[PDB]
Amino acid sequence: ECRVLSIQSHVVRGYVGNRAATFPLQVLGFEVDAVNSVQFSNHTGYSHWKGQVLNSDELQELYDGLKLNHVNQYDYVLTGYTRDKSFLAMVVDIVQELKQQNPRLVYVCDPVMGDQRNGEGAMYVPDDLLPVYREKVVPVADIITPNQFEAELLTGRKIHSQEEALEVMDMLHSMGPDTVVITSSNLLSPRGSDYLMALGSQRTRAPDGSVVTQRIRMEMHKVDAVFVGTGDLFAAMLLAWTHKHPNNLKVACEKTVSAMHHVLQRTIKCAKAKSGEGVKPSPAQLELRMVQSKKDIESPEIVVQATVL
Amino acid sequence: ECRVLSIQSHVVRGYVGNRAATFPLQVLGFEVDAVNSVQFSNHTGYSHWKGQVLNSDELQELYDGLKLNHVNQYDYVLTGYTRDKSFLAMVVDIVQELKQQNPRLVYVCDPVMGDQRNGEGAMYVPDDLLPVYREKVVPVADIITPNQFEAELLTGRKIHSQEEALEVMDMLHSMGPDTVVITSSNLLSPRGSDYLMALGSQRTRAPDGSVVTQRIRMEMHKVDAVFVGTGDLFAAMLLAWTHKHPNNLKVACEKTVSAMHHVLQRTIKCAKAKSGEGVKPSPAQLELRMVQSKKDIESPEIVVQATVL
Ligand SMILES: Nc1ncnc2c1ncn2[C@@H]1O[C@H](COP(=O)(O)OP(=O)(O)CP(=O)(O)O)[C@@H](O)[C@H]1O
Ligand SMILES: Nc1ncnc2c1ncn2[C@@H]1O[C@H](COP(=O)(O)OP(=O)(O)CP(=O)(O)O)[C@@H](O)[C@H]1O
Ligand SMILES: Cc1ncc(CO)c(CN)c1O
Ligand SMILES: Cc1ncc(CO)c(CN)c1O
Ligand SMILES: [K+]
Ligand SMILES: [K+]
Ligand SMILES: [Zn+2]
Ligand SMILES: [Zn+2]
Repeated sequence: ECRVLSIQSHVVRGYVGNRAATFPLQVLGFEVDAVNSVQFSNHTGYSHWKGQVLNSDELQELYDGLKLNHVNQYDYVLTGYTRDKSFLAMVVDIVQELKQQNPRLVYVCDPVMGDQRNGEGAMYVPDDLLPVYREKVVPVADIITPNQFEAELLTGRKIHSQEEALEVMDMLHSMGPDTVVITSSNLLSPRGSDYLMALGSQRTRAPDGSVVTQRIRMEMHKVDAVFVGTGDLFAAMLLAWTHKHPNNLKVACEKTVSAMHHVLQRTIKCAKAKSGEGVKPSPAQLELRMVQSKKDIESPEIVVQATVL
Repeated sequence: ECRVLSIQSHVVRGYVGNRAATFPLQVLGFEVDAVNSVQFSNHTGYSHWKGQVLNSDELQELYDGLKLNHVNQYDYVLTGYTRDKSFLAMVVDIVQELKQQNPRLVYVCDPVMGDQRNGEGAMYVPDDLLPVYREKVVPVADIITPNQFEAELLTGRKIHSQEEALEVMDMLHSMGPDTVVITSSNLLSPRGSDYLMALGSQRTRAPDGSVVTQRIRMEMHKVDAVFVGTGDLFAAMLLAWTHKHPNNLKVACEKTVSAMHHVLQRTIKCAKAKSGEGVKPSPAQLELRMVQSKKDIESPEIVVQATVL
């Protein structure tokens, strides 16, 4: 009984968008209904790319489809990278109707807007999207996973310290989502530039109306390469694991990251093993070795440690 | 090193076409590049259905895509149900260019045209397709899996006996494919109406230019229900297994069928378990329990026996 309505992009080759969130969620037993928001030959990181996009009407046509056949009832709804403002809107209407359809509907949303680097950040999607995510989308999500950049954008506040971070996540919680995980930061991790720091924070409702707030910090070993898709693979698995541990933003993230590691490490290798001695791996060689990593996606060898508060 | 270019239909919900051939081929480690020939909400067997189709030009646009990025090199190419004559054509041009690209390119083709029943058969695709499959498509395929009906149509000859069958398969081999498996027949199996007979035949080239021809017969236990997708799931796995046993149309089919059984039996059950005591299962309940059957798709418990000649 695990149905997910993943609305994301599809590529014929490679792993990005729905191609990066389906296989996982399936080997881990989730019945994944996937709506391809676009179908391109490969991700836009390649030199060339040809494909088509689904517009707001078309997306609609499909929703209705599932309606007419009374099968528009899901547990989780997962979304990520979108370029059309109008499209994203539609997606909200849907998630809405869909929630009245099932109270315990968890909307896992990766507010994809852009990347940063010490301040030198910038959106890679139209700016007319920031308003929707902030005003329409985020308000209804129940689990968001933004960048440092992305979280800074939504909150309109820049992060300088870890404490400021935890306070930017609180501003998020006060936006709707009871789960917020800043998948990666520029903050120097207490273990050196070699690592990558990530921050998580979950809000639970106390039996007396009070507040309970767990917080964590996982430092992952960085990998020297430009990877396309990790944003999607992460959100998927997080959704998976946070289902097994409905109340352990700590336990989940641990598994979620560990696998991310296993995948990336096997990826970079096979990738490097195809350009050995003197050449930078092409984006066509850095694609995620998903299939080859199934073994880990299911039985993740926890090789990280969540630190509370 | 297992890349497949599966050109088939996609549904948001359910398992038919590419949704029925991808998950399998992946859990069994094949890097599957999937081109969705159409994207509908659910298969056309439901009361309603809404969706869009990819035309010949659009399909082209994607091929080129993989071209410009020099990644148009696959091992296997898998196709099935197509409704557009023009579309199928395109698909041949591609498979062609693609074969010059890699000699050992195996084109696995399921010549989907229609179903039969003692003679009362009829195509469920435009008749303007029979000519292409017979003249253009089949000539280039290296592994076809037709119906009794479908094989009768291609050969233009009706099957009455088992011997006539083996002779209809020979007429196929003489069309191109060195592998032909009539996935199911009306021929009474030597074990009663309760079973389903299927026939396989592989042509190998002898080291002296002579002829070697293995032949088999597997009787599978029938299941009392109308299942959509089994045609696709079969072709996938056959492609999988006939890769491990490049020369044992016997060994392969055994595994291919066994799993088909496991899937169908678990499917019918969960399906029946949702309409218990007095109601016929809806097509919305008969969908294939794919995810739930991964365990078998990989470790198929051989519960059948291939009979040579
Ligand atoms: N070069 C790298 N080294 C280590 N981990 C990396 C990595 N690239 C990605 N990751 C992993 O991917 C996850 C999310 O990555 P990140 O926070 O960079 O994504 P993002 O939101 O910028 C996504 P994208 O840019 O791909 O859309 C983290 O768990 C992180 O460990
Ligand atoms: N009702 C049933 N009972 C037993 N096996 C069945 C079945 N329906 C399908 N199968 C299995 O599916 C495989 C192919 O089925 P079949 O020959 O009926 O397909 P087909 O080419 O008519 C496909 P479709 O009509 O679904 O496109 C066989 O291996 C067969 O065992
Ligand atoms: C088409 C497409 N989809 C999804 C992503 C990332 O989630 C990328 C890479 N920007 C992409 O090019
Ligand atoms: C859209 C679609 N694709 C594929 C198939 C069978 O391979 C069906 C069922 N006819 C279907 O409706
Ligand atoms: K993120
Ligand atoms: K068939
Ligand atoms: Zn991202
Ligand atoms: Zn068929």
